Amino acid sequence: SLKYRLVTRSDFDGLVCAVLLKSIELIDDIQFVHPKDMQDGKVPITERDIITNLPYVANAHLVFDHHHIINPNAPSAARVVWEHYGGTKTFPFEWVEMMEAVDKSAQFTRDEVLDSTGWNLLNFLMDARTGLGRFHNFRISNYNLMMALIDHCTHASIDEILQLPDVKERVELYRKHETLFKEQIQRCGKVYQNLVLLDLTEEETIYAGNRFIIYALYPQCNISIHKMWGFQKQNIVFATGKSIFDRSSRTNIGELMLKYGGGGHAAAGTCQIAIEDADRVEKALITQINADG
Amino acid sequence: KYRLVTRSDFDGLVCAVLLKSIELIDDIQFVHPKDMQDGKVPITERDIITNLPYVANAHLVFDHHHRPNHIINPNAPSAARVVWEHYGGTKTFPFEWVEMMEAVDKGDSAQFTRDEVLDSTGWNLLNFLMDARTGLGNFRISNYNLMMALIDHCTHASIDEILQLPDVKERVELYRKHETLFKEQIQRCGKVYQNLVLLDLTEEETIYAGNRFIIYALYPQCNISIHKMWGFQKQNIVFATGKSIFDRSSRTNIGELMLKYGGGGHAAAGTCQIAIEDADRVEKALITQINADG
Ligand SMILES: [Mn+2]
Ligand SMILES: [Mn+2]
Repeated sequence: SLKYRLVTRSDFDGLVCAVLLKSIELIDDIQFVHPKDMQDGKVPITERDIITNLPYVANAHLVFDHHHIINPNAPSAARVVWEHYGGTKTFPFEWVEMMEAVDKSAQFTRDEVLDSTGWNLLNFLMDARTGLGRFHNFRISNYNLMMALIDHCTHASIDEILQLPDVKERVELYRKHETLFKEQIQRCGKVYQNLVLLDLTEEETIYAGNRFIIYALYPQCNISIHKMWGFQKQNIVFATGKSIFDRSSRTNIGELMLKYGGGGHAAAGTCQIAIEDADRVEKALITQINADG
Repeated sequence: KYRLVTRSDFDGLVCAVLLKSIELIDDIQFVHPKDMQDGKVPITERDIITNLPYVANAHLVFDHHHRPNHIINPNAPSAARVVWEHYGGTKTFPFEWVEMMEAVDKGDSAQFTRDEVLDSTGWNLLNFLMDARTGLGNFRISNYNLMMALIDHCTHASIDEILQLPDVKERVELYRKHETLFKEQIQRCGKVYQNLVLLDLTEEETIYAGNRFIIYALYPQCNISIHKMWGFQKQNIVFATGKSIFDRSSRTNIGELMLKYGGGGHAAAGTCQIAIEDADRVEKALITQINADG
């Protein structure tokens, strides 16, 4: 009879964790929190709490992490939960594809992220960074959809899940926007050797699309720059990222962005440039990135 | 006849109406100042430019910002007003268009009352509908082509009739619903710190379209605002700071304040992008300094 409250991050790893713990009748409550709120001590944690994918708290019932049951060679916290409770000894065979999807450190194929299907599609359309929620108010909120998906994934297949009204509404918008985003990219993307530059600053609309589309469409580039309007078109934002499909870029992006008052880490960064300087800085970025290879 | 090169804003629309009404133009091209400045726009002697940086080869250049083809009045509140006065005012143009002209003269100076920017009507509504910074743009027709239907219609229909055109009415309905949700989230997510309102939108799933003066109209006791928002793909945090158009008393030089954090702007508006791990420190530092400035 005794059940626990899941405390986790609002992401695909957290959804899958909740699906697994709910399926074995182990949780009856869930609470999505920000990692730094956990680190700062704003989330009260009791011995009736299960924590996944968050920093360790001593008085919790169980803590699953992957960066107290920890496997740092597991690609996700869900995988730790999976293997800890038996895997397919405990869970339906159909969920191996769920586990495959949650485990993707970004080990996707280019094909997988173009016109995505199954669990990958569910993952991308729920991810805040895909931007579905920026671009539309749906029938119900993404928070309330995540909540409802937990129990429905316990007794429905992925193809049925994708047919649910509140999901299929998001699927249709995701499909429409992806098509328009890809034609936008074909109109606005310019290749410079190893770098694809996507100049959006002359487009009326930007479209939602998952964050791997641009890399999948230029498999010969190992780095991208998005050139975009900043807030209320007051300045120009350059966002630079390395390709998950060609990981060979020698640019340290964080250090490069630093020269222009921005930041980031080795594989991703941004900077913000005044309008009268943006052409000069674009040429300089391109020159430097081409020199790096 | 000539080609008009202008911005896709209300000023540009009114300029096209005036020049079309005296049979001076038969094509139009919408561009942003940065493309003119960067030399990306082919300008020829068949072109009339309004409300854009001067480019040398044009037939005429109408400007109101602080040689013989350059018709500049740095004290005019819009380039449409320069056009209006250059071609003779109410002799040349219907005297009934003075209302349209009154509305277009409010834009760059943002000389609005609080009640004009909330639940807007008439020409003010059209202005905010067409302002890219309102954020409205998946409609039947692009904002480009709507601007074209609007140029013709403004030459012969009334503002009330125009707001009932199907392609306009569909934008109006969206604007009204988004403004309702915007005002709700601005009032629930804003926190006043003496002269400043800080609008923390980082936990909203959706940021709704609204004209850029609503926030100041909901916090009339504040002379300055900060929007705290997610940057690109939630990779960092954006702070966008702006002075109020209703209480113009803020003593902060915003552009110089943002410069310390790798951003910039001018005295009255600016932004910066901050690492997630630095956002709490920079938020408090911005508030402290703005509060010390008054
Ligand atoms: Mn993790
Ligand atoms: Mn102007």
